[PDB]
Amino acid sequence: EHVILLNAQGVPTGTLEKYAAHTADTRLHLAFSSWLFNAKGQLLVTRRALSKKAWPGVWTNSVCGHPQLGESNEDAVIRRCRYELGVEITPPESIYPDFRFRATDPSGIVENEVCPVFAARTTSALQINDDEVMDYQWCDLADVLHGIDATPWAFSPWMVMQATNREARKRLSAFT
Amino acid sequence: EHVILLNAQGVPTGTLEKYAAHTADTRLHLAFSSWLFNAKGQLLVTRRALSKKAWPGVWTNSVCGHPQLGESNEDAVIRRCRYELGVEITPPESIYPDFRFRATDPSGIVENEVCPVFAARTTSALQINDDEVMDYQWCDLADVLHGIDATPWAFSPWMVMQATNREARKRLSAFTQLKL
Ligand SMILES: C[C@@H](CO)CCOP(=O)(O)OP(=O)(O)O
Ligand SMILES: C[C@H](CO)CCOP(=O)(O)OP(=O)(O)O
Ligand SMILES: [Mg+2]
Ligand SMILES: [Mg+2]
Ligand SMILES: [Mn+2]
Ligand SMILES: [Mn+2]
Repeated sequence: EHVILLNAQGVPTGTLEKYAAHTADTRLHLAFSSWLFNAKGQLLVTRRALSKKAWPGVWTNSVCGHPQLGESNEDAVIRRCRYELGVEITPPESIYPDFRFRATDPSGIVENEVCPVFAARTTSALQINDDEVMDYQWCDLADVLHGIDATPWAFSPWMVMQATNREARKRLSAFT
Repeated sequence: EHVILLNAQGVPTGTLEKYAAHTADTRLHLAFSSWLFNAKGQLLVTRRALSKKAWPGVWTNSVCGHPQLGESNEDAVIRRCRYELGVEITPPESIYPDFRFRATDPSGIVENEVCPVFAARTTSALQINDDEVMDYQWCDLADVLHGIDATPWAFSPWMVMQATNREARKRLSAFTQLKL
């Protein structure tokens, strides 16, 4: 498994092993972020396993990942939903297509990503992969947004950035 | 290091090495929890280190610990503030002396404690201890209380429980006053 390095423009220029790619000096690459809601309109929020290299133990939006060469964003989402959460989903829909960010985690591990954001509805029950998720909570978007507005530090930095993007917030608010 | 074992009532019966005491079947023991405010009245929120046996990587209030043999709870508070956060404090105030809590953490570790709660002001800069604390933030109490209300599952259960105790909460609020 790998990540896709991107030049100043979003042009793929090569790849790196996924583990070896996230360091104190992580280089720009391709990723995705996805927010999942069940049939009742609840948002799935997850807590990253303690073994994740970047932001271990941190509360975040439902599923995040790294598309592989030749893979569409939507397929990557479906893939990681299955892999991390054993869940089937409806076709992922665009909510923040130009999201990009760089941040540093408490141990100094950096993420540096072009990271289009999506949303989808689950169509099956979760089956948790504890190598990836250590905890999770089905909740009302509205409460999650309040939490994010009041104590952003309690959540991953990119979760906060996405939720406080005016357009992306409107679009998520329509999934409930 | 040890914990002080308490019987079915909060009466001490002996001691037990710290690590070995905290398992999936933790016996009742003495502990403390403290809420620290800077001069400006901001609350110090901290994140437990990933190496903590119980609730690693979790956001919680300022500092918690285990008094040792012959130690006042207040002394214990002063000591862990120094050890965990390197910080000097004013005399800790008792804000919830009867707090008691039992709970299992995300991997099955149990805390079962008599845990009086205190509040105090910091009087020095921080020197965070990375083997204890992996991250922190200085916050306005109102915000913290609003996040706890909106998403309580994102913080330690004992922070939520203490924060929603009416008397405790009013003490916390009193410490938000700016003090030179
Ligand atoms: C209320 C309990 C835990 O919730 C107090 C325990 O404090 P800890 O920090 O977990 O213990 P210690 O500081 O002694 O390692
Ligand atoms: C974190 C960037 C954007 O948020 C995407 C990567 O999310 P990860 O969960 O770290 O991806 P992976 O599951 O492949 O480890
Ligand atoms: Mg992921
Ligand atoms: Mg402690
Ligand atoms: Mn990445
Ligand atoms: Mn204990």
